[PDB]
Amino acid sequence: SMNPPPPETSNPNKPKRQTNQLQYLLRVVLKTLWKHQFAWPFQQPVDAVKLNLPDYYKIIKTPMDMGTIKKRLENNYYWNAQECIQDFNTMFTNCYIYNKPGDDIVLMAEALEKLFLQKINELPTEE
Ligand SMILES: CCn1cnc2c1c(=O)[nH]c(=O)n2C[C@H]1CC[C@H](CNS(=O)(=O)c2ccc(OC3CCOCC3)c(F)c2)CC1
Repeated sequence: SMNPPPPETSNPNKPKRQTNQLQYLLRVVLKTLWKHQFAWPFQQPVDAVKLNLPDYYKIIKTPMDMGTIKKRLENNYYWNAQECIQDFNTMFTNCYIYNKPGDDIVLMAEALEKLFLQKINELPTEE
């Protein structure tokens, strides 16, 4: 089958902004999760062909991955922290929807989500 095009990371028609919360999401949250030994399956869009994940894009219609989030933060794509947090939550939810409970990738996502929630607990107030 074919993969879909990846999510956009910049759009010249969408307003762009940098806030200190978004800078924390890039410099602290994303960086912490990215280096985690479990992060690699989440660093790029699912290539369903090459991963032989059957029906991935029949089931997952809102794909999201940390590479996309990283590029969106780097391009000031998000207007607020809620939009960025939603993308992390979509990434985790997709993994929990497509995969069987107790699969290794689910346990990996749960570990990353636990760390994510730890880092978001200390999100700074807006400056
Ligand atoms: C997220 C999108 N995506 C990308 N690849 C995807 C998916 C998707 O949604 N479902 C998919 O199936 N895949 C393929 C898999 C293939 C296997 C790969 C893990 N292999 S591993 O790094 O060698 C490894 C790590 C940790 C292990 O054990 C610990 C023990 C306690 O806690 C955590 C587990 C372990 F035994 C083996 C994980 C992706």
